[PDB]
Amino acid sequence: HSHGLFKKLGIPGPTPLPFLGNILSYHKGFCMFDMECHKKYGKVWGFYDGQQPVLAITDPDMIKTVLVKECYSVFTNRRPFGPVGFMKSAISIAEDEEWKRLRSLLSPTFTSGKLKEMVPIIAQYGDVLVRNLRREAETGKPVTLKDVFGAYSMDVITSTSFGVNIDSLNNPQDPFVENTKKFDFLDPFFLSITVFPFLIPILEVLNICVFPREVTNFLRKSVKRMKESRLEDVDFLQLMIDSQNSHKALSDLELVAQSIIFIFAGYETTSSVLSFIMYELATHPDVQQKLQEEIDAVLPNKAPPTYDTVLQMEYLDMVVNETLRLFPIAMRLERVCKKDVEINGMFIPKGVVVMIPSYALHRDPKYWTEPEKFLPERFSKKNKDNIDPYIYTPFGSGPRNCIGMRFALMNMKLALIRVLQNFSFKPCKETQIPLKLSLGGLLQPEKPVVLKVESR
Amino acid sequence: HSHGLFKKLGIPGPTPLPFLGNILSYHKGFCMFDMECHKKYGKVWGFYDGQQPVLAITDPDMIKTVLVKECYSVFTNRRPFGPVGFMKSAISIAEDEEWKRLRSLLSPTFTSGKLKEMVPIIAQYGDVLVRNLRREAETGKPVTLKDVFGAYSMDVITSTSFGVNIDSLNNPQDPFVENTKKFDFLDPFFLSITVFPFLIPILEVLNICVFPREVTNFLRKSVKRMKESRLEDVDFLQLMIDSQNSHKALSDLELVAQSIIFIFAGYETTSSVLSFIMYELATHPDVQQKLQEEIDAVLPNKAPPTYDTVLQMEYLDMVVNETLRLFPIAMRLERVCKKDVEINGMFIPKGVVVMIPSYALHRDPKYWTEPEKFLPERFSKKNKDNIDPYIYTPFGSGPRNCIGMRFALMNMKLALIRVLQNFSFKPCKETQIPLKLSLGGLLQPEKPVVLKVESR
Ligand code: HEM
Ligand code: HEM
Ligand SMILES: CC(C)(C)OC(=O)N[C@H](CSC[C@@H](Nc1ccccc1)C(=O)NCc1cccnc1)Cc1c[nH]c2ccccc12
Ligand SMILES: CC(C)(C)OC(=O)N[C@H](CSC[C@@H](Nc1ccccc1)C(=O)NCc1cccnc1)Cc1c[nH]c2ccccc12
Repeated sequence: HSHGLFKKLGIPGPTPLPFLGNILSYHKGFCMFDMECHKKYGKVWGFYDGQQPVLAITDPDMIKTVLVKECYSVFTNRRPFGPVGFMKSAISIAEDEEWKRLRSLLSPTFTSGKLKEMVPIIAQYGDVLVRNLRREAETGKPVTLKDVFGAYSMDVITSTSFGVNIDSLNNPQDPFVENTKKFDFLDPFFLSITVFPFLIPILEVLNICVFPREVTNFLRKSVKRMKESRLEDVDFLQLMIDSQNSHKALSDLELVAQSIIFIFAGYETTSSVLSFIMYELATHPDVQQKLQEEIDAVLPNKAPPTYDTVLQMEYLDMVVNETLRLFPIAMRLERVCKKDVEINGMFIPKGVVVMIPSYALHRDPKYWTEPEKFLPERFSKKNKDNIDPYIYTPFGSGPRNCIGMRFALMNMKLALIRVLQNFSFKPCKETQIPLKLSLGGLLQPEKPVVLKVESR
Repeated sequence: HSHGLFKKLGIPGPTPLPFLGNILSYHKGFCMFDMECHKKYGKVWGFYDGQQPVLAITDPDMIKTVLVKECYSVFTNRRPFGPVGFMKSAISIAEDEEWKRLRSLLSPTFTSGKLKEMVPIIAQYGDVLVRNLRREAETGKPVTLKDVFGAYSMDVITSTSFGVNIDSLNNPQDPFVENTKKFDFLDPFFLSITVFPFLIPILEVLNICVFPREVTNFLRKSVKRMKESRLEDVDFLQLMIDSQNSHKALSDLELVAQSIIFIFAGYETTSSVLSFIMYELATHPDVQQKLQEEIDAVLPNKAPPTYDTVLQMEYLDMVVNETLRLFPIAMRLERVCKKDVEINGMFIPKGVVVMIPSYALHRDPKYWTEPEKFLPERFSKKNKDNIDPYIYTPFGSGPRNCIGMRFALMNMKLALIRVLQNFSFKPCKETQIPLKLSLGGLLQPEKPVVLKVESR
């Protein structure tokens, strides 16, 4: 029906089947399709997620236009997603003037000023991590990183965001811990979404929420207790409540929505990435040692890390940066074109979803040498300059980039510094080498990362 | 020529003489003209500063529209002022997109976060004040407040904004001190401006600057030394340099311009107001004692004040608030209407300067009882609620309000707490009672405030 679009424009792509579009091509997962598409077709191509035209662009002047130059005018929202229900107000979801309000009202949550105030707390759980890690290191049992990293990152969220302090590895079943741990695209549901996006309004009317209709009701209330327990008697909720004291302040259920996408991401990104990094440290043993040295020449005597010294560790930075090059958990960035528009000499008509294929661009040999080896020296202050910030985009770019970037980078670095101060990480046999990525829809490993840990 | 405007609109006012407009009416100073005009004419009137129509509005729904609701759309800039030269870029001066850039790029200079970081410094000079005050208190010589307060506030600026630490009362002639101390409306010049505003372009072409063409050249350079002396080896300049590291960063001479209007205001407002307050404490002896008690029940043993406890002193707040009611150093707020527009049912045509007569409204019996007595209980948490924030406007309102409000309130409170911890202030004979305001163009006293100081 609407499949003629790129045939007209003179824009190339894979021919789309009726109804499906090009979705059968995701049997290899988004990343492989993107990569293949980049090389078969070059710098611009089109496909159809159902009847939804998606235009993939790989020019960094053009990417800059979409992510930064013309964000407010044309390319302000991401792809409609559903059913959400009361999570329509979550910032990552919200659109246009509702977004801009929330982004403003939630921006100073992550300033150098407030990020630095959170450092002492994100400390006390790095220590909890060591002790939970040493019990697995004096008992030579290979360690599922995501698990031990998960509970750590989880401990950081509840703390950085509500107060609630839990040894979540130890209290894996505390009511605040169950809820919070709780399929995403490429699975039985969202493929149907993309083929039956007309069926989304069906469920919105049904209180059916992708976020299960129960985890929400736990934290909706648990907040308005906390709300009514410190009021009256440092974290994200606190920082959000003071802000509803221009625009229109912050409504009550809008607060619970932003908390949820804060609890995710702080959990699943931070812990997912720390395992990609630790897998990389194990499989490239020289880098781990180089880092363990710098960690120690800044913080001698296994010294506890601080704000200013974490930004002082450069090899630490380069390692994180390079792990994210190889695993940009986002994979793609996306904005809905809201007007007939022409950027850098190309007509983009209304409603086209515009897509930047991060994962593919991070592995493009046209910009990276040996792009699949793990080469942390790419990010040296010698070579960091020669890197197009519109090709390397692990946090997006522009006014709709990741709001948690600074906190995310600091969360993970405070982990590694503590964790590399006391242990070293060797591979095991059941350790997956080389790591295989999930054929699914998420930048996650086929098999969880298991490594051997050793006390120093 | 253009004097028919309010005669048409059906808007009332004093009939304007040719060329002059209504300026001869300023022989009683703006405030008295505003007050008289409010009572002769009511809620809306017009006059002509030369050929410049000025519409004075006293309705707080309408004031809110002009200062907050429609700031960005219609009422975004203040009255053209000149000649300025390179001070065209100073934020208080700049217009529209240049302003909004600078206001954004200079906003997080004054956050709770950064304001709190400045508290320890604004301390060490409160102490310098005591010792400079005790030399005048063990030597019973009546004290010119503006002088001792001036050097204090001056000490705070150079410190809060560059580093340079001077005992300016002691070093009254240090090169950084002379410059920085350096007629404003109602004097031989600006009256000619308002009658010959066509002659402003004349001087702009002449490097003639109201800011003398020399003080600027001192600080322009003194900065690019400091710029090139900490780079590389907490204050306003530092906070401004890190910010040029969306929009278009911060250009180099734009930095010097914002520094100048920072050095003023931090000097002349802070010290001007502290003398209005201390004059008031002397002439109303009961309030001074009430305050000296609360200052001591928060900070016992002449304890040094801190951030959180300054916001804890409520009678301190009420006193400042009420002094500003009686002396709003601004007197008037103003915005240039940039479109034919209709707010709250009144046509305002392009180019009309829109004026809110703060001083008059703070003394309006229609909103204030005994509005001229000094009654600090007006601002009690019992009665503070019954106060239209669009009548009481010592810092303006809305997106173009005073950016230094929080710092100003905290600067002055840290002064009074220290100064009232060690001294009490009695009037003298040559002390002007009742204070007379300058017939001139500035909210300043006819005669400087002299009081008797006594050690405790
Ligand atoms: C390694 C950690 C993380 C990575 C790689 C990451 C990556 C991203 C990316 C690529 C985007 C979209 C950028 C764009 O569209 O241009 C994004 C958005 C976002 N991220 Fe993160 N993120 C991380 C962690 C976090 C954390 C800890 C938070 C904390 C709450 C957070 C909050 C958000 C939000 C709210 C958005 C939506 C931005 C918006 O739509 O306004 N992220 N993230
Ligand atoms: C008792 C102290 C002060 C009072 C009563 C005061 C009052 C005001 C008022 C009424 C305005 C205009 C508001 C409006 O147009 O709606 C203003 C503007 C401004 N004030 Fe203050 N002010 C004070 C101190 C300061 C201080 C210490 C600074 C520090 C640098 C400062 C910086 C500014 C700036 C930059 C503007 C221009 C705002 C703009 O045009 O964007 N002020 N002040
Ligand atoms: C942004 C549109 C409207 C197109 O659809 C999405 O909302 N997005 C998708 C689906 S639900 C996003 C939500 N997830 C979440 C999942 C379970 C429980 C609670 C929340 C979210 O905001 N998590 C924050 C986050 C995650 C990763 C990195 N940083 C921040 C997922 C998504 C993939 N990458 C993103 C980048 C930004 C925003 C969303 C996503
Ligand atoms: C705002 C327009 C463009 C209409 O003309 C002015 O720029 N304004 C007038 C004249 S020069 C403003 C400048 N003074 C200054 C004087 C000598 C040396 C350096 C700077 C300024 O910005 N000082 C900051 C300030 C002063 C008082 C309270 N807070 C902040 C003066 C003026 C009276 N009340 C204001 C309120 C806001 C901005 C300016 C003024």
